[PDB]
Amino acid sequence: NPAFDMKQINALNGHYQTMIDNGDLQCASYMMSRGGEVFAAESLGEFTGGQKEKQTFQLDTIREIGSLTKVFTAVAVMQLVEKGLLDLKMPVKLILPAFDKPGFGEIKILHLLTHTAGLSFELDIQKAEGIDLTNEEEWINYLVSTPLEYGVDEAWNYSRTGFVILGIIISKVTGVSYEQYVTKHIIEALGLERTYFYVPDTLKEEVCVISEHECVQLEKSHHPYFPNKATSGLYSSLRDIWKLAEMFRNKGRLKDKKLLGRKTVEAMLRNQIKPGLPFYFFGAPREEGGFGLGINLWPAGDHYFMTEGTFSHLGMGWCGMFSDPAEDFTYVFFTPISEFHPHAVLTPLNIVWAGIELE
Repeated sequence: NPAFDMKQINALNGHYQTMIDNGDLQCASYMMSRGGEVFAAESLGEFTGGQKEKQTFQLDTIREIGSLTKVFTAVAVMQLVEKGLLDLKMPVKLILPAFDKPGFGEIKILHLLTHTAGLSFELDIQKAEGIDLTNEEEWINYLVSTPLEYGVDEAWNYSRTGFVILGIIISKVTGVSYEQYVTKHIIEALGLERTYFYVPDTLKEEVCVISEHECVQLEKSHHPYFPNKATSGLYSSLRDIWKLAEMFRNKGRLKDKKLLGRKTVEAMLRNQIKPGLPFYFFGAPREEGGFGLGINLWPAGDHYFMTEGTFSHLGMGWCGMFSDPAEDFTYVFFTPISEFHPHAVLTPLNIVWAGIELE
């Protein structure tokens, strides 16, 4: 009825379990659905941050989603476009007057959402002495004192700072904090039950941590060097990231809950990058690839088994959200691991899509 070859579930479980058994990572979990109905989900392994004995990784374990936070930021921006409070062709300087200067004055909201604003990947916090980088105005002023790496619409260059700026813009036009906005209008609005910018004290013991850094950050109430958590920092769960992916696949709604109109989602899932633009990632050139309004359209097609049109975002940590509208199919996963490893993060997608059968 899901029309899925369950021998591929056995293969998927053994793949993750083998990496766990060999010490490549501590734990892994996944959730997969057809037509909005989860038919396979599993959690494997155990976790420890180093300070207590290993704990079983469960399907409802809370885990930081890293880069996947940017997808929440993208939805928030687009909700404000639906309200008429933002237009993607607005120059950033219209909202943040510090951008009213050469170079920065050409950046439009659309550029930030598509990683084409010319911003570098990161800001060097080591050179911000005497600046409180958790203060919005001090962070913006530091940002605009640092040279742009490219002009606008010259390159796709994945940028953390682009989405911090989007968080500030969200706060400025709504009159609440970025986190308050997303919590009300996306997290609560979609019925996400284990998703938090800051995990309640009573639930912190149910959070997967695999390193000293993660333990320390779980106890903090702010991001260490950004004024918001719009680029990274959300904690979530499989089911909640599954709901987010399904919301996109269903073009903006999940049963009775509606976050976006269908025409808005169609725009978000359409390639927005000028063809021929070079792609850079963390300094290195990357294969061209479609990119939507904060949503990745690669990997898809080509030698992958995911159908062209599959949309996704990976999250540092690592985790991932993949949804293939042509097969009514969604796969979300957590592979907590200290360093990206394609055998853990990407190769399992082959196993999964190879099990899809004709409905």
